[PDB]
Amino acid sequence: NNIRFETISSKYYDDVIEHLRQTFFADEPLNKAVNLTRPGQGHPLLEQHSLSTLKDNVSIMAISNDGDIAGVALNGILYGNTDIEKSREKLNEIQDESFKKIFKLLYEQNLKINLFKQFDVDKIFEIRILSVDSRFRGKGLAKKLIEKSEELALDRGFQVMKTDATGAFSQRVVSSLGFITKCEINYTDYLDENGEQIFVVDPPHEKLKIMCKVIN
Repeated sequence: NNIRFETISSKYYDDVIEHLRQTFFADEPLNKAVNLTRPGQGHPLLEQHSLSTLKDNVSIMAISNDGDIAGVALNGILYGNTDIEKSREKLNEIQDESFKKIFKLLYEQNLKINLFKQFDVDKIFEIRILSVDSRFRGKGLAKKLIEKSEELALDRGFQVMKTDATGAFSQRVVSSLGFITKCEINYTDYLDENGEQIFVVDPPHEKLKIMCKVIN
């Protein structure tokens, strides 16, 4: 099209969450592996998290001439001084078994690195969701969304960006933009206390990679 990129404001939150319900949530490798939701259905915890993220006012949408959401990068701000009981309490608090499996894997992997210390920063710009509507694929929008995200991050004074990339496509995009893998795990190697694979994921997804880029 003539696609436009904009920071996502509150008037677009509903439109964005609907885009996710329709195009993203059920297709995400881990969500799909544990049958977290169904196409179009959404999920209260996923949506609560996405709304909280949106309110950080650093997310980007690609929007078409007729105002359709072509794609989004939902980005959040992580602080180095955030309490370390925060996550491990919620891990205990969740009633959704499947969601808890996902939360647990991401928490565990994040324990293995400390980017705040590694790069001496008090805040990090986190790419949380990268999503492009099938109608709009092949236009390079995923990569452009991350490029615009970096532009905004730099403008807002960030020096480090981070993403916990669960899928192969987003991994390829961020790799192509200079992100480096700091931590990784193969889904086939991640087993429960009873010995079976916790996430059986569809090809081409193979690994969870925690990836980062120094931008300033």
